[PDB]
Amino acid sequence: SVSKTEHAEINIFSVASGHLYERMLNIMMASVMHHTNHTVKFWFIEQFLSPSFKDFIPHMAAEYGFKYEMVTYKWPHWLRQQKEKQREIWGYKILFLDVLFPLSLDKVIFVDADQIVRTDMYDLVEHPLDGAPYGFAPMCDSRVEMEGYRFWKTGYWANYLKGKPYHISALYVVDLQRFRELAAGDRLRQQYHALSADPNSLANLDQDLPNHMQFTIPIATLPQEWLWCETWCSDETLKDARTIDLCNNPMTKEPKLDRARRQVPEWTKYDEEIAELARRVRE
Ligand SMILES: *[C@@H]1O[C@H](CO)[C@@H](O[C@@H]2O[C@H](CO)[C@@H](O[C@@H]3O[C@H](CO)[C@@H](O)[C@H](O)[C@@H]3O)[C@H](O)[C@H]2NC(C)=O)[C@H](O)[C@H]1NC(C)=O
Ligand SMILES: O=c1ccn([C@@H]2O[C@H](COP(=O)(O)OP(=O)(O)O[C@H]3O[C@H](CO)[C@@H](O)[C@H](O)[C@H]3O)[C@@H](O)[C@H]2O)c(=O)[nH]1
Ligand SMILES: Oc1ccc(CN2CCOCC2)c2cccnc12
Ligand SMILES: [Ca+2]
Repeated sequence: SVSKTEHAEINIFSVASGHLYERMLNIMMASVMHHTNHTVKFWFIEQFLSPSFKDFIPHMAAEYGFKYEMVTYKWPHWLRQQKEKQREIWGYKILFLDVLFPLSLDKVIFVDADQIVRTDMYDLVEHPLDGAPYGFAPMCDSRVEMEGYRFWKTGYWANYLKGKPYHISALYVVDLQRFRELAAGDRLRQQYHALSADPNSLANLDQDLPNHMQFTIPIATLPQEWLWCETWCSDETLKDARTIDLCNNPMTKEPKLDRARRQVPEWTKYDEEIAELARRVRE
């Protein structure tokens, strides 16, 4: 149990760029802590964060009882860069899983900055991966009225997948030991570097890459309840949702904070609690 003592029982990493995504990142962290008594450590992709966020994180850590660490990893010069900040951030989620964390960490979970956690994240740590270096929840099929927007159900993806699930990259558990054993980081970087020579390829960089590689870098398909997003998932399955992603709805184009307040009743509770912690530190 070197990993649990040197780090924590639950290790979550996330990426956030912008005050809005940093405001949601604090909410995500509070939601994790309200649903677990296991030790938690949050790991942040440091260079995207504002100076205010990095100043506030020790206050969140002391109030909620978690450890944290800033990871500053530099994009290798050989590896095809991303001009768009959104795509650069996606690259940080999926391309460096073997080099961002210390070798003494055996497991890490990516949880999106805009997520609301309603479960003990140690259940994901304990989830059997059957030898897969990582596990992702599938994209919901349950909201039948959104079938026209499920690009992965027809065209190039339906032919490529051969019936395999097209997984959502909002949440994923990485068994770092197995990822290292399989050199999945080196292989993901190489396939990304070859694929990205075509600027039309990997439209959803962080999502398309592990879905493309799932025949050779296995994905343990997580239970559907691990990731619920209103765009693709039915209202009836929300009560089972372990975590919620505020994923974009191509039909309604509803703003981010509106989706948060409308779908998640405890969202303002976390937002106000974190704002109350900020006014308590300020005075
Ligand atoms: C984190 O740890 C706390 C403290 O152990 C957990 O709270 C405890 O949860 C149990 C299970 O619900 C409670 O026991 C039961 O409580 C009900 C309601 O009073 C009572 O009718 C039953 O007879 C039984 O005693 C326990 O009271 C409660 N303790 C406190 C201080 O709230 C909490 O559930 C843990 N959270 C996680 C995510 O593990
Ligand atoms: O830190 C961030 C993240 C996103 N955005 C912007 O927000 C917009 C929409 O992105 P986002 O809110 O991330 O969309 P989601 O639908 O929530 O993203 C889903 O789909 C992405 C891949 O397409 C995955 O990376 C996510 O985990 C998954 O939730 C874009 O302009 C992003 O550049 C930011 O400004 N800052
Ligand atoms: O490795 C791949 C990369 C990109 C795409 C297409 N993208 C552009 C439109 O949105 C979906 C993702 C693929 C489609 C099918 C199979 N493999 C793919
Ligand atoms: Ca999201």
